[PDB]
Amino acid sequence: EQSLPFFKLFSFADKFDYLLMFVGSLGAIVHGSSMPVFFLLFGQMVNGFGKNQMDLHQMVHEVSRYSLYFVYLGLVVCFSSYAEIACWMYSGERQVAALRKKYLEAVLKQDVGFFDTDARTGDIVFSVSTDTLLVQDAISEKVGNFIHYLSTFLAGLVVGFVSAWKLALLSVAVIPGIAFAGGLYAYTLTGITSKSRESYANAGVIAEQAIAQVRTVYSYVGESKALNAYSDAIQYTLKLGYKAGMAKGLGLGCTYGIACMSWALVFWYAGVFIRNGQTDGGKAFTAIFSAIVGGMSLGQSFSNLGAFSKGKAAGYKLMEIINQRPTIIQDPLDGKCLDQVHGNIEFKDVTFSYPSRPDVMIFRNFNIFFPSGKTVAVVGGSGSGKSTVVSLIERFYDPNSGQILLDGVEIKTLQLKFLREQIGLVNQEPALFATTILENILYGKPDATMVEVEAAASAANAHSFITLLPKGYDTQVGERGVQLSGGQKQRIAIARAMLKDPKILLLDEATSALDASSESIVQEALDRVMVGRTTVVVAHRLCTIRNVDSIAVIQQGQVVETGTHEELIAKSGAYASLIRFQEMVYFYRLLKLNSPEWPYSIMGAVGSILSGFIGPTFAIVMSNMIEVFYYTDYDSMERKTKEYVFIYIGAGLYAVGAYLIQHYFFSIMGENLTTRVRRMMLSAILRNEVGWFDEDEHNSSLIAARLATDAADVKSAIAERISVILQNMTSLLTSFIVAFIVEWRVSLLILGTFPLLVLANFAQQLSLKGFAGDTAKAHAKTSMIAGEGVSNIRTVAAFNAQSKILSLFCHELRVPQKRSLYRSQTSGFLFGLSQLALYGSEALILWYGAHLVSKGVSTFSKVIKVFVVLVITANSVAETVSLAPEIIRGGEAVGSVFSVLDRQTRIDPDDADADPVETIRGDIEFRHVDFAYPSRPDVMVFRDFNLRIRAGHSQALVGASGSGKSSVIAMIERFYDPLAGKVMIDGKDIRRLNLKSLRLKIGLVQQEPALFAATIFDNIAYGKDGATESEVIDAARAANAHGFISGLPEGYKTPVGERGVQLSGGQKQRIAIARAVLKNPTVLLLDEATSALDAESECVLQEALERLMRGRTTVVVAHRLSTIRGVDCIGVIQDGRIVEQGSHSELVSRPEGAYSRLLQLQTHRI
Repeated sequence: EQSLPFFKLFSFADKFDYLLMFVGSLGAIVHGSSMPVFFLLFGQMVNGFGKNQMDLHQMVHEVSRYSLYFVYLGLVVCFSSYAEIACWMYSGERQVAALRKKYLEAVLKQDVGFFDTDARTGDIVFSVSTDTLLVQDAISEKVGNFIHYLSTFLAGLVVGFVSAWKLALLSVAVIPGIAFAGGLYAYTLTGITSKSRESYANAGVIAEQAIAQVRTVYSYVGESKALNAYSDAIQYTLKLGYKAGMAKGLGLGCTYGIACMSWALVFWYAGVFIRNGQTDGGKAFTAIFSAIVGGMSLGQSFSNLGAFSKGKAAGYKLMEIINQRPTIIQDPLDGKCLDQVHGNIEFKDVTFSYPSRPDVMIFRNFNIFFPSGKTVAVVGGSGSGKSTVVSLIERFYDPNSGQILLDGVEIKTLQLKFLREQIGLVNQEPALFATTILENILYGKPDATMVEVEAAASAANAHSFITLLPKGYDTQVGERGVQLSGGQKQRIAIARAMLKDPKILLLDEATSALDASSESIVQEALDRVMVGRTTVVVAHRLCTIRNVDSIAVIQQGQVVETGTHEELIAKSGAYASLIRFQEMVYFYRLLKLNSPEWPYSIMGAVGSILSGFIGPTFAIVMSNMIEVFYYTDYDSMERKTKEYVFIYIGAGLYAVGAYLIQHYFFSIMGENLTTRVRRMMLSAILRNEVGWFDEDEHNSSLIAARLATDAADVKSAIAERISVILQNMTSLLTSFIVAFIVEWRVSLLILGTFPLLVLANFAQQLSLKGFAGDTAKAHAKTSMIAGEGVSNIRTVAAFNAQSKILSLFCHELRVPQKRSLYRSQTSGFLFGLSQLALYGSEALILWYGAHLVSKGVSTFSKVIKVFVVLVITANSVAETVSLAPEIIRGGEAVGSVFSVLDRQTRIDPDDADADPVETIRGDIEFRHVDFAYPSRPDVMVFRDFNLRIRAGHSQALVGASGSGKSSVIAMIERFYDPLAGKVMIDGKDIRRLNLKSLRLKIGLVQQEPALFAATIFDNIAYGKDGATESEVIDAARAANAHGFISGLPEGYKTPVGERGVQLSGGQKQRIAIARAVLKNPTVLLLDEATSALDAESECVLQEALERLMRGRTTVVVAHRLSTIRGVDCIGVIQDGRIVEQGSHSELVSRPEGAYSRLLQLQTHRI
């Protein structure tokens, strides 16, 4: 993008802030250096403990000192960590707050030229909020984290290198081998996952189409073929899921095996060194662990880099507005001061063009004069948003051509604020910034009293009007309870204009809201303050411009003439037509749902139990190895070490043999459940009622997206967690049993202090993700003010209150800074206190153990075999607690999303014992039926409606341009339910019939060209499923669409729609006719595309539909004013009431009645 330079984000601090930077850096360095020191202390103490095996009166002597050393190290770590966290977080917060202050201060400094509604104004809110959050997070946490881990790296590397000079190279040699497997695993898993998430979409599009056109699929209901295709695709998805699970298991197993093999190698070769007379045991131990931890510290270190570059991208596109110079500003040394303002305006040859883009000329030689105290106004040729004529009054845009003067005095040399207080301006948008009404009134004049406010309200007819509220006249404009525009607020701005009392006040096209009492009243209120005002009103609508005694006629952009509307009627002035036109206007039964897979899962738990034994075995054997080194015979340790190396290689093979089994069998539990829950969920969705789809959020583009994520969430929520919990619990339980069997008198202290150790290890884990916690949860309150302010730049420019806005913004930052200041301490101190214990308890345990020997019964063993095999498991068990948010805090909603799985339907598709449907003549009667739109309950559509077909008469219905009649046909089919009334079919109500059979018998035609994703042959074949292609060809002949498909090379086999050919014209509806003739139903419905089908060749459509009704009497509902072929039935029904039960062929004789409103179009206005 640009330079995006670092070390430039740190350019807004002071001498009171750099000290925090230095203290934080020192703390991070100390922490990082301290982490590998503990290994050196442990190794030195182990060496000292072992070297005096038969010299009892040295244990306490050389153990108490190291206990003191441990407590010292704990204190140092506590203080360093607390200091680093507090200093870094507070400094970052302060820097970002200062940057926001400067940015918002500079935002209003420039003019509105940069501000246009071309998504730039929307861009500003985003580039404030998200950009500031990104910068803050990036610097304030990642810099400290990076420094800490780099220090850990360097200290570990140096302390490892200078121990023995030999074991370090071997220790570091094994790292690239592990990293190779670690990278290959990630690459293969990511590739397989990316490949997998493609087959599902192949039927996800089918599902999206199905829910997209539910109103059609219920007609000709198959509701099963789509489900079969969905199952077919989900089968392949299941296969790829099995493959992915098997690959993941095998990869993890082989990685752990290679790690175990490397451990065996390093231990054997170190042991070869041990009895070669070159080094001791404990120093080798600390060398190995220090080198490994130093090498591995880089893994979590460089990961902080990812945000850093983004921060640089955040650095630019911000602060760029800071150094932008506007056009004009109130220069203090202007030296201009005028009195006796009259309000004379002199424009000279004004021709302007929009700087954003050259376009049609705004004006040409526009040189009008405005006399003082008159009602002069101007109007454009077609409106064209000429309100900018007053913009030059406020001077948003500099005049390029000529010059502008006020009262014969040039407006440029004078100070900008001078003309501000000669300007009274109101904007069309009546709503204003969210603030209490009294403060909003105060913007007219700062030091205003209650008497002035009530006088202005009386002038604006607002006194005792807004008072009819529960609040004591302290409501806020932005409050949602007074969200009504113009109801009670009545455009407070005019009142505050009365508070300002400017020399000249300007208006706009505020009458667009309505023409009623309130705005008329404010109109004569404006006319009351018209004295001493050269008020100019510019509006696209010119109905209420009679009061203006000076109007200018301009159409091409050049001023033509001025005068009065009374004499403008001569020659029509190109204005008579305009005025004439204006006057003419949770886990309860998920496993129960998983019951069918009774096998393939218990073996998974067996594999988990078998795999959980790797940890304690490794710890026990390593402790035996660290014990055996102190044998002093220089013989017979070779056999023991060979046996221990063999057991390492056997265990390394065991992980490969176990993880594969576990993560292959659990893949079945994770995938079969998803495949069997998706189908059930979709089946439940399909059988829902129609009105459930009417909600905007309940969209066809939303249900499928929700389904895709929530189906996959179940596998993670209900399958992996069981395995993880079982593995960790069995590992811990085995470890404690081994500890107790080995020794009992020491384990009491460990079991007592275990919660503290696991708490410290848990805090170490949270240290990685950052202690900043949630952001913008309480930091967005100022951002909302900033975003709202930057929207109404034009409004804020009028009635200049930039200082007040800046003061409010400055005062609003007191909350987040205080919260961050509290958070820094309450996090750092607690973290330090926790980190003290993890090393303090070490001293207690080991001092007690050392005091046990030489005073009681124990040896060098049974004090390490109880220490190192419980510290490891205490470290391990922390992950179970760390996974708590996912199972309960995260899985309670996404894991329980199947509310649609058991939601009860309004109308029951699958009837139990409803009456069957036999050969039926199909006569429908309505008796006082009631209906309304479920989406809008406030709208009354049909009340006590009555309608009936006499005896098999071809009925035609008036359309009235489709004014709500489209529901009538939907009343015959079981789309919705009547509110109250009787819908009789064949002497019985429609509510007591097996709706599937009736749907098979109901005939209906849609008025949309959308169709399915299959080929055209399947499109015709959809109706009357299972029909031979011969009758399909016959129906194609009848529909007269053979030419429409023969031109295409593929003929009947061409795919149509998306990923296929596209056809134009209304022939697709004709294709639906081909479907209808396949049904040839005993009951049929018809409809026409109202105000949509503007294509020609409607005669073919009329002939085809006439051919459709040859064998059966049908009913037609259409908006077509002509081409009605119904017999003795026109049924003119309007206003939700029956007003005509006659015939069109005989209603022509009626001069007055329903025919008068029927004669509205019907003949000529076609």
